[PDB]
Amino acid sequence: QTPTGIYYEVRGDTIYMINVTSGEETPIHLFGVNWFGFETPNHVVHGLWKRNWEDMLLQIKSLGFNAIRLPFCTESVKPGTQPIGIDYSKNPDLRGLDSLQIMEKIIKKAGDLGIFVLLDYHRIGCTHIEPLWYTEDFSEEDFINTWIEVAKRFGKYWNVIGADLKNEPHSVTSPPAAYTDGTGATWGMGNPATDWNLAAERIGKAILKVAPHWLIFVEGTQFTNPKTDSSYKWGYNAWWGGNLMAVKDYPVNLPKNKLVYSPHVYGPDVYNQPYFGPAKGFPDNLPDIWYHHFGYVKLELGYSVVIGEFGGKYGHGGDPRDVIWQNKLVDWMIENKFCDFFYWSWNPDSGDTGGILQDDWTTIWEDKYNNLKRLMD
Ligand SMILES: OC[C@H]1O[C@@H](O[C@H]2[C@H](O)[C@@H](O)[C@H](O)O[C@@H]2CO)[C@H](O)[C@@H](O)[C@@H]1O
Ligand SMILES: OC[C@H]1O[C@@H](O[C@H]2[C@H](O)[C@@H](O)[C@H](O)O[C@@H]2CO)[C@H](O)[C@@H](O)[C@@H]1O
Repeated sequence: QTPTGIYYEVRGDTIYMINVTSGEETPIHLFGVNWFGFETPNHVVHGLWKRNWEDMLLQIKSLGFNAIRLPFCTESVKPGTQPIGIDYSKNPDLRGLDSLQIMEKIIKKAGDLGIFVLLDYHRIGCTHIEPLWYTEDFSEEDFINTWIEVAKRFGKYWNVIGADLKNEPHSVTSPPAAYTDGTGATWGMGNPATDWNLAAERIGKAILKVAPHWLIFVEGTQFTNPKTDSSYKWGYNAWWGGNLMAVKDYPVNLPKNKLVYSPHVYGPDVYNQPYFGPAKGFPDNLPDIWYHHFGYVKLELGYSVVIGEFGGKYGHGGDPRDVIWQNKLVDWMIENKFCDFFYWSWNPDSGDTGGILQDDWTTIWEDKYNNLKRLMD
C-alpha cells in the first residue's frame, strides 16, 4: 500500500523499490551523503549563502551519489520557522519560504533527479543531540506526534524512503551508572524508560500506520545492557548510535520487510578511541571491531545494515591516521558487501570531519572522494 505509487521493502539484506503502476521491482543501493543544516539554528541545509540549492543537488548527483540523509530538528518541521543563511541573490526561488517549504522544495527536486531521501530526526532542540528520544521538556508522545506529522506530509513524496527514527541514542554517564541511572539510552534492560529497542518498535509502528510504504532505519545506542557490552573487549567503546551488539538477543520488533539497522562508525578525527593505537594493531584490528559492534547483523543474522554516518578529514588538517582509517573501512565495506551508506558530510562545515566539499563549498577533496567512490564502483 502507497500514497505515491512507490513502495519500499527489505528482502533479505537488500532494499527494493516497487512501482505499483508499471509493476517494476528492482533492488536499489543507497550511495549517500548527509546534507545537514535543518537540525541547526540556521533551520536550513547549510551552504546556501555560497551556492544555489538546485546546483548542490546536481553536483551531488554528478559525483555518483543517489541518496541524501537529511537531518532535521523539531522546529524546522513546523510551519513558520524562519531560515537564516541563504543568499537569495543565488536562491531567488527560496524568498519568503519557511524552513518546511524549503525542505519540501528540495526533496521534490531531489526526486526529479532520482535522489532518494532518508529523513533523520536528528535533534529535539536545534543545538545538540540528546541522549534519549525525549527530555524533561519534550515527551515521547510529542516526539512521535512530530514523526506522525512529518510522515503524513513527506509520505507523499515518492523518493523519501523512510525514517531514521532518532539520531545517535547514547549515554551521558558511565556504566554501570549508565544502564540504570536513567540519563541515557540502553538496549535490552527490559526497561521502557530507556530501552531504545523497545522505543523503536513504538515510534516505528506509529510511522508505519501513516506511511506503510516507508522503511524504518534504527540506529544503535552507545551502551546496551551490561551482559552484552561486557561480553566483548571493546563493548564499552562503540560510537553513539554505533552499538548493535544487542540485536542478536533483542531484535527490534518491526516487520522484517520494513526494518533497516543503521549504525554509525567513525575514525580518529572524531574520537581517539583506544583501539586506534598502532601498538594495538591499528588498522588491522578494525574488521573484527566493526564486525562485533554491528557488522554481524548483516553477515551473521542476514539483516539490511546501512551505515548512517561515517567520515573524517582524511588528513586535511586533521589526524593523519584518518586516511588509513577511511581506506580500511571502505576496503571492509566493499569486501563484505555493505553497499548502502551515507557519508558524513556533503557539507565542509563539520568541525571534526570536514566533508566531501572543501571550505569554498564548491570544489571537492579529490583523494577523500576517490577513496569513497570505490563503493560506487
Ligand atoms: O559518536 C559520535 C560522537 O562521539 C563522542 O565520543 C564518545 C564516543 O562516541 C564513545 O564511543 C567514546 O567512548 O567516547 C566519546 C566521549 O563522549 C565524541 O565526543 C563526539 O564529539 C562525536 O560526536
Ligand atoms: O550538526 C551540526 C554539525 O554537524 C555536527 O555533527 C556531529 C553529528 O551531528 C552527529 O551525528 C555525529 O556525532 O557526527 C558529527 C561530528 O562527528 C558536527 O560535529 C558539527 O561541527 C556541526 O556543528
